[PDB]
Amino acid sequence: HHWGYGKHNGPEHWHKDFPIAKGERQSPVDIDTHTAKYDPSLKPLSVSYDQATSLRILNNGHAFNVEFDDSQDKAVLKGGPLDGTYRLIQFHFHWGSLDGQGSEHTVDKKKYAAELHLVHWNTKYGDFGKAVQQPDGLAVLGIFLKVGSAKPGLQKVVDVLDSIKTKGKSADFTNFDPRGLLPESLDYWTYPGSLTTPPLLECVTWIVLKEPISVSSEQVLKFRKLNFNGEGEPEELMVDNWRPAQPLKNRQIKASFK
Ligand SMILES: O=C(Cc1nnn[nH]1)Nc1ccccc1
Ligand SMILES: [Zn+2]
Repeated sequence: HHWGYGKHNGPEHWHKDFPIAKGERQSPVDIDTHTAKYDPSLKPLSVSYDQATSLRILNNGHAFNVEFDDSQDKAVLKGGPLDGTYRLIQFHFHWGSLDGQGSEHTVDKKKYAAELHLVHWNTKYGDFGKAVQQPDGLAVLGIFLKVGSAKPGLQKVVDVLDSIKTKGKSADFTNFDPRGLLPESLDYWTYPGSLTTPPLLECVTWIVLKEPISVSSEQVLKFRKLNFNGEGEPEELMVDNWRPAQPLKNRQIKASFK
């Protein structure tokens, strides 16, 4: 009886195994655009993905992760609200059964069709496992997806999903350039939060881009053909793998833009 996104094991149940689910800095949250304050002291974000080395794509039963070589400072996030250097370890998405839901963060209660998370860890803690134990251990860059025009840089991802249909399957996924997943603008909102899956650790500086990327209906349809289940088990389509908005509590969302 492991955690997931079904009626019997979904987000409303997670607190039983992970009591931090009811903590003071849980993610995601609704971004109230009229309450978020422009902070003129934030910096431009520095996304340095020229030297990124993707390795593999894995269906973990919750989502699919595109994994990077994080054994040196190749693909790093710096600047914005961050102090020091955060190394890209993986990206993944959360998405819906239909285009009216799927994102984890919301914007004035609007849900996007999906949300991309590029997960990075603070190199001052030496490894990812040590970083998740610290309040400034991770930086997650979140990007909303809307359905419209195709995203050319997403198609290599879409076209490998047939090969990782079920839980525990992986495929070689070298030479993928994550720069092709970014919008034009790096304007962002930031706040202190958590991982949005168990273990829900309160170790993330969230950086959520204002500008969504457009993907095609055909692209997201292929996401929705993945399976939560393992090979040969009853089919459970991998859809609605998002945690809803959590209480903001004693937190301020800051905007990089006026
Ligand atoms: O990547 C996620 C999902 C997520 N968290 N925050 N946004 N997405 N979780 C996770 C990563 C490493 C180890 C344990 C859990
Ligand atoms: Zn995520």
